[PDB]
Amino acid sequence: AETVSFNFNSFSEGNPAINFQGDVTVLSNGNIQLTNLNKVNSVGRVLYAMPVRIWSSATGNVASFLTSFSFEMKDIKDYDPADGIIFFIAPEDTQIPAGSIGGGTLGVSDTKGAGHFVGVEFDTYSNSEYNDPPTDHVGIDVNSVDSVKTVPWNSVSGAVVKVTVIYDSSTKTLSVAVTNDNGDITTIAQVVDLKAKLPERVKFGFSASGSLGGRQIHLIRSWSFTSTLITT
Amino acid sequence: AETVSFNFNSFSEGNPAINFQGDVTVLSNGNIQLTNLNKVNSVGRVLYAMPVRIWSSATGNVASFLTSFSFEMKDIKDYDPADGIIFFIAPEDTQIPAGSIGGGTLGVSDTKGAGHFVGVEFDTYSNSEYNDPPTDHVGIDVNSVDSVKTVPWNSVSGAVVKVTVIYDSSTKTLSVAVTNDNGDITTIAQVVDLKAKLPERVKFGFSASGSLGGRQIHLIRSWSFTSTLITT
Amino acid sequence: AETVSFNFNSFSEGNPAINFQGDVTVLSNGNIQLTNLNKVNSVGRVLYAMPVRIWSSATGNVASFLTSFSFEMKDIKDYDPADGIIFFIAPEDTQIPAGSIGGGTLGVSDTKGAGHFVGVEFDTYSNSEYNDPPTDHVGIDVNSVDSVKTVPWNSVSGAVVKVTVIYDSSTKTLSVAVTNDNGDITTIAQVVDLKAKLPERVKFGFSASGSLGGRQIHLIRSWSFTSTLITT
Amino acid sequence: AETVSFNFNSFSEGNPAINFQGDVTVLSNGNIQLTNLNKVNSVGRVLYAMPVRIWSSATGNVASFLTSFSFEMKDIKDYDPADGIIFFIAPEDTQIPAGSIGGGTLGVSDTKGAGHFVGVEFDTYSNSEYNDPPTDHVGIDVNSVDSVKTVPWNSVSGAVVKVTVIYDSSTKTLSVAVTNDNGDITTIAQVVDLKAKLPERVKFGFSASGSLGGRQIHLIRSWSFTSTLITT
Ligand SMILES: CC(=O)N[C@@H]1[C@@H](O)[C@H](O[C@@H]2O[C@H](CO)[C@H](O)[C@H](O)[C@H]2O)[C@@H](CO)O[C@@H]1O
Ligand SMILES: CC(=O)N[C@@H]1[C@@H](O)[C@H](O[C@@H]2O[C@H](CO)[C@H](O)[C@H](O)[C@H]2O)[C@@H](CO)O[C@@H]1O
Ligand SMILES: CC(=O)N[C@@H]1[C@@H](O)[C@H](O[C@@H]2O[C@H](CO)[C@H](O)[C@H](O)[C@H]2O)[C@@H](CO)O[C@@H]1O
Ligand SMILES: CC(=O)N[C@@H]1[C@@H](O)[C@H](O[C@@H]2O[C@H](CO)[C@H](O)[C@H](O)[C@H]2O)[C@@H](CO)O[C@@H]1O
Ligand SMILES: [Ca+2]
Ligand SMILES: [Ca+2]
Ligand SMILES: [Ca+2]
Ligand SMILES: [Ca+2]
Ligand SMILES: [Mn+2]
Ligand SMILES: [Mn+2]
Ligand SMILES: [Mn+2]
Ligand SMILES: [Mn+2]
Repeated sequence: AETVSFNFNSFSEGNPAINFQGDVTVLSNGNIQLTNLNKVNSVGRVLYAMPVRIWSSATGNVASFLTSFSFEMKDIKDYDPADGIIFFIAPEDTQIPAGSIGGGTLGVSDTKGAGHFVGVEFDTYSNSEYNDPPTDHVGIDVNSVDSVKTVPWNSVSGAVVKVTVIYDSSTKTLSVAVTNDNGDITTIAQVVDLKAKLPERVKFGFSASGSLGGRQIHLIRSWSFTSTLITT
Repeated sequence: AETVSFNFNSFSEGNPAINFQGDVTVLSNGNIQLTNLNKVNSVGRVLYAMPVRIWSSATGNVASFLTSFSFEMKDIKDYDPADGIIFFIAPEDTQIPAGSIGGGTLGVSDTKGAGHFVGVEFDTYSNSEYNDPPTDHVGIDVNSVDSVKTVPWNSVSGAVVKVTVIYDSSTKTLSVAVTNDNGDITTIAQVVDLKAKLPERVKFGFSASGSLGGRQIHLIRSWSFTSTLITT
Repeated sequence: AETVSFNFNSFSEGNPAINFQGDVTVLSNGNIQLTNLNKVNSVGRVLYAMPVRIWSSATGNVASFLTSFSFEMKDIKDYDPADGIIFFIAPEDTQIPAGSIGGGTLGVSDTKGAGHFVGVEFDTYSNSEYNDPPTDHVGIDVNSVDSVKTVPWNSVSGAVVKVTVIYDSSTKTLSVAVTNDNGDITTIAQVVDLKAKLPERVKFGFSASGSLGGRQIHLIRSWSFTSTLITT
Repeated sequence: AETVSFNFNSFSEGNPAINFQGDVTVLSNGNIQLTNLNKVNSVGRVLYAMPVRIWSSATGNVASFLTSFSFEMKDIKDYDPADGIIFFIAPEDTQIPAGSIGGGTLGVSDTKGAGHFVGVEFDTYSNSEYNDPPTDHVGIDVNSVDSVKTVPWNSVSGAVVKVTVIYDSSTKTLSVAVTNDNGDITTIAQVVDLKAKLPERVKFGFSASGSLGGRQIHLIRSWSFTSTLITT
């Protein structure tokens, strides 16, 4: 079995294991702040430096993975708390879209909301152009921010949210369990064929963004990950 | 929302929140030992005392849950390491089958391997009578120990195993992530309609068993659980 | 070469290869519980029955050794989690100090913290009388519980900790590597001359203790050992 | 704390986590064969793809590490069993020396035996030009194959050897424990200042080589590694 596993309880600038793209910043307390509160259309993304081989062309096997992380979003004054965070899986050469407008693209797609990635979003702003639900929500995105499936949710300012994600290679099911701070859990599951949507080697990470009038603190506090590919 | 959540880092024998059935015994270190090493066809089960309402007849809503626990199985001399542990969901009036032969029934079914429950088994012995796979395995059981679906696994004596289970009400998907001792993860998922297989109120718990020649240490070390039923 | 090697994956009460002193008790799962949770100044120790010859008077040779074990400490209610575990090397006639007060003496020293032994401690309580650091720590003790050298550490209740110790005869260096639950490793090393501090034949083992208000579960789960003395 | 940890029980071609350099080959059983038995001056090296940051320029902290691996060397007919294996730590841009003559350079140094690396060698051939001891031996190399310190050892054809290495940041002590096939352990320790000899980011790996007349099977069977840098 081919297994990749890591665990970050705090992050630091200068760690070869992590790739920073955009307005990312590592705070003194170990937290990663994804966007710059003073920039227009700010976009920040952090990825695990090492590419993970999620499926094999030789055997046709797809890996299963278990990951869990925790974030926090907080309101800053005079601005609309937007736009949110997205845990994504993209090709190994992934870069922030060329003329990114930040905002509702969450830093992973273009103006129409298209991109090459699969991910779980925690959207705090309703962009009608992307057919966003009228409330905050968690959604599964497959090559687009016009979510394949969404579930109502509620982002609480200053609250530490915990998430657990399991992807079963067999059923190709991606399930998410979000534990809010009030104790209640929110779940969403969807069948996604990683092998048909992504290349053999990909990179996992987080991305967040804002606009001109929408800005808020997007923090990543911890992240653990484990994937196992059955080699034959 | 109607939420039920508990967390046990250690168990104790005078806890009204726990029901002991069979040869269960609480060791001095807080662990629960499910079977009696010196009893033939030994069977032991532990259940959360309070019935959890998983579905409503009024709204037709089914609850979503997130639970994780860790156990350890260890070999004892001169005996075949058998038969295994099962995390199960059963009617609130659940009792050890009358005249249980222990062994391959895992303490939840009758001689043919039938019963009323839904669970995830960690089977360490191949019972051809229940169509068991030729290796150790994790399986999803629905009213029978002839698993609806199994995945090969490997039970390491004296190793602490961690499991995480997520059941998404919408897709009715039950997914399991088992983190072995060597870091490798094993997963299995299956669509199970709790509302059609179980009553409105059920009890969650664990069960293990042995035979005449098959006996081993079955321990439960910790258990956290959280379920949320949307009431409206 | 004169080599002594053994490996315990589980312990049992009628084993002539093991000496039990004090409140030691072997649980049904194979684990050794060093202290009695109901006794006031409780002290329990377990030693390998056979004396190991660590140095020759003939050829001034000292033995090199590689050992690794794993333990678990857990909080019990209403009591301060104290006092800790110590892996020690002592004269073959070693016995629990006469009139031992348990507590910060860790079962190996007198009231002032003096004794005849060398060992690695995993201290979970700061005894100012022994100049203990203000946090949990691992320390190297040479004839006293006022550690020659300490390193900060963190004891996690119910966590299985693994340790590996290497003593290099040439450099007389004792180095320890503690693998926390967390994945993080802690190390400490110190030059200790076994030949000048201990006699030719010694006994290896573990010891733990508690006080009136300080009590917790001290468990030893496994232990392998190999020593080689060059004879020529 | 910044921790990096991985565990390989078997290797595979096409794993992004591993860099193959030279005549390396992944056998069908999962073992890595470092040298080509049919090539003159054969050299093969395998490295962990991701650079590990061993020390910080910010806080003058150095990381501690614990690693253990197992190898096997086997005689092939008509050839001198040479030249050995070396576990090394080198700059992230490390490549096989231009114009390497294999043989006694072990694939990490030039003709004089100089290079930029720190490692532990398991030398099976006495090269007088590098002041090699007259017998097989384990040695600690610091920027040269003219070992800083060596200890006699004995390579047994077809025997699986296990090694454990601990580097304690504080004392800057590197200690090695080699468990031979017959149960006897061999140890060697040396104070090495990684911060003064190596850059902030390095790569860990293995290297082996042969000559025209000296060739043998050099295999790597498993490898686990964990390093922790105190960030603060
Ligand atoms: C100066 C100003 O008026 N700018 C806003 C833009 O910020 C706005 O874009 C959206 O803003 C919200 C937050 O208010 C979200 O971030 C959303 O994703 C953005 O699309 C655009 C469109 O409303 O219009 C005004 O210019
Ligand atoms: C004395 C002896 O040989 N008895 C065995 C039984 O223990 C055995 O029952 C099975 O035993 C295995 C372990 O070996 C499992 O526990 C299984 O569930 C049991 O059914 C029966 C049937 O094989 O036959 C021999 O008696
Ligand atoms: C009931 C109670 O308060 N008793 C305590 C003692 O337990 C205590 O002894 C020390 O206790 C700590 C744990 O809190 C360590 O075990 C220490 O080694 C013991 O000396 C004594 C002295 O502080 O006094 C109060 O009784
Ligand atoms: C055909 C033959 O005679 N070749 C040898 C060389 O192999 C030899 O090189 C050394 O070989 C030994 C093993 O016998 C080791 O691999 C050593 O490191 C090599 O230097 C050279 C020098 O002895 O000369 C003869 O050609
Ligand atoms: Ca949006
Ligand atoms: Ca079975
Ligand atoms: Ca103390
Ligand atoms: Ca040589
Ligand atoms: Mn959305
Ligand atoms: Mn089965
Ligand atoms: Mn101390
Ligand atoms: Mn050499």
